[PDB]
Amino acid sequence: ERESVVDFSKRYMDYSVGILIKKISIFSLFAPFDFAVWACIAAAIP
Amino acid sequence: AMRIVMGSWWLFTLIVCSSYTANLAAFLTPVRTFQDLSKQLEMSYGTVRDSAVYEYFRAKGTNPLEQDSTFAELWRTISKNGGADNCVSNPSEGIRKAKKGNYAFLWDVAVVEYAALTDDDCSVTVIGNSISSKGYGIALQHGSPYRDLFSQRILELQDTGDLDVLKQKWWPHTGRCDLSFAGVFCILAIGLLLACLVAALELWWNSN
Amino acid sequence: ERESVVDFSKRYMDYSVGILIKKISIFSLFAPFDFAVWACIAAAIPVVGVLIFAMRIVMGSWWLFTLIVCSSYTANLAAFLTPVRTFQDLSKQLEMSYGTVRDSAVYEYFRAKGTNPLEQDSTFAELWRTISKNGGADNCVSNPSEGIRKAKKGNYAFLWDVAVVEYAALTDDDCSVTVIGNSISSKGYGIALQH
Amino acid sequence: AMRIVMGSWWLFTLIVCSSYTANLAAFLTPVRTFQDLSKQLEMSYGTVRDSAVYEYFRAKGTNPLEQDSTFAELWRTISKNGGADNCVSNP
Amino acid sequence: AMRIVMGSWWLFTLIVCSSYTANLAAFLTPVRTFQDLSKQL
Amino acid sequence: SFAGVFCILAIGLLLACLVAALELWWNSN
Repeated sequence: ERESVVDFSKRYMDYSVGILIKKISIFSLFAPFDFAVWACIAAAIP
Repeated sequence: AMRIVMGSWWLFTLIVCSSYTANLAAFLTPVRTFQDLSKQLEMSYGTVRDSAVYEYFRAKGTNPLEQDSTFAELWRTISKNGGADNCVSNPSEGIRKAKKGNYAFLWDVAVVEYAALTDDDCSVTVIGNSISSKGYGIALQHGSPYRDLFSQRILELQDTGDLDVLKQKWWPHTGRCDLSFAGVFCILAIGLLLACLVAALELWWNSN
Repeated sequence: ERESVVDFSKRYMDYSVGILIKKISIFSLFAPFDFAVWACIAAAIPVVGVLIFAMRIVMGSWWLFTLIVCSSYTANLAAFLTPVRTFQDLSKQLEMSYGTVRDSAVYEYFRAKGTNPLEQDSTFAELWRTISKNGGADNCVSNPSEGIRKAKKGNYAFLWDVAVVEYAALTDDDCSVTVIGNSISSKGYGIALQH
Repeated sequence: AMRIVMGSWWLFTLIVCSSYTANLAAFLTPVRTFQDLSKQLEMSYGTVRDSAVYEYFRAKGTNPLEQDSTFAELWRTISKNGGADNCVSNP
Repeated sequence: AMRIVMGSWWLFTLIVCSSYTANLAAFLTPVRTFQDLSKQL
Repeated sequence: SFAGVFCILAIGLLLACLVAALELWWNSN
């Protein structure tokens, strides 16, 4: 609409939209199976 | 003889111990989305209602004839309740609500450029976007003859890049913030405990 | 220079250039770690192998009956991740010897982008050195005819402005090479007027 | 003596690589898909144009207040050329 | 003669090792009873 | 599931029968 009422200088750049989001070891082995039942294996071989 | 039979039982124990260790370490491949069409499946965005970022892709949400489908999907994702309980008033409201909610805030690139550097904790991340949405302009009244030589001075320094060079100046671009191994170490001190007990038994039986 | 003689008006498009005709291994073993973990494993055993003088060290040897298991998991998944990886223009900036349209603004502007340390994204002085072969006197094209003339055979690339890419790949029956991701805005195509 | 050391403990790693090759292929593994919104992620759906639900799911494609994200995308699946292409005119 | 005799164990084991490693993975990849006929017990 | 069983079955019977034809003939010699 403002084109019809006033003139405009030319581009320096183009508009683009922006997006902001928020920001190997044995821990891999030892999270999904618990350390206590990791220790349970040392009982039957006794 | 029958020494062997019960030892054949501690087999399948360790078979299962092989097996669970084999399996679930594979399954670990929590966000894997880096673009707009990627971040479609990530619930809501955070925006300003009835805004220039809103109404433009609202208008592209009323364009049904092309199969882009990134846009109107997310638009009617946030057009629920007529836009109510989807949006904020100003982007000053969307800072911590994006930080403490399911929103990814959507705005100009250069604003988010500024907003990323202004986090002491630096707990944010911008993702890329290279699109042909709009341009930028500056108004001047009819009969003001300044337009051509203004844009001469625009196209000179943009074709020498100097406008973005000064944008690199007052806004830095190199990033203000930034932008297996355990078991082999684990056996080391265990072996050092071994050699400790060896020298312990060395002086133990030197004394014996 | 064209504005200094005649009036313009706003743009509509972008532009690009290049050369266009047509077009199970060990590495996936190495995908989570590689090339030095295979070296770090080689040091623990000789240390105990000079640590001779009985049962006691071998628990570190039966520790391999646990360690190698970790190695025994770490492969295979790489197949789920997906020849040549043409994935960027910067991936082309490692590939030596490509050229493009001479005697032109695209011949000009990345050598003009090649004169600032502040503007260098480590892509375009590289790219001027990429086209710098044969003194420039044999790297360059001038036509889509020259594009079909100059080979894709050699460490080369796929680029033009998309309207001619959509033209040429349609005239070809292959859809042979993939285009790069690139958005350019310093010049482009608009509509000129008169003062 | 010592060649038989390393060629054996190489064949070790080789057959281990075979074990990976061996188990690997069965694991991506008649159709796994039984309904739309995932059949709408499948190649080549069309149907009879100018039906009643051709109009109704078009109108639900202009219903953002109530939507299950299937019908508007199943709509634009077949709404190409204003609905013209890949839409059949008889049984 | 007897390399055919002693040799079997590992060669045969391959079927088993591939077997349990085959069905290993996809274990992890009212909520099972859905029908009215499912409810009858 | 089931299709790898009879193969290694009858192969295991097969090389068994090859040595079975071998040994009684060499015992006859």
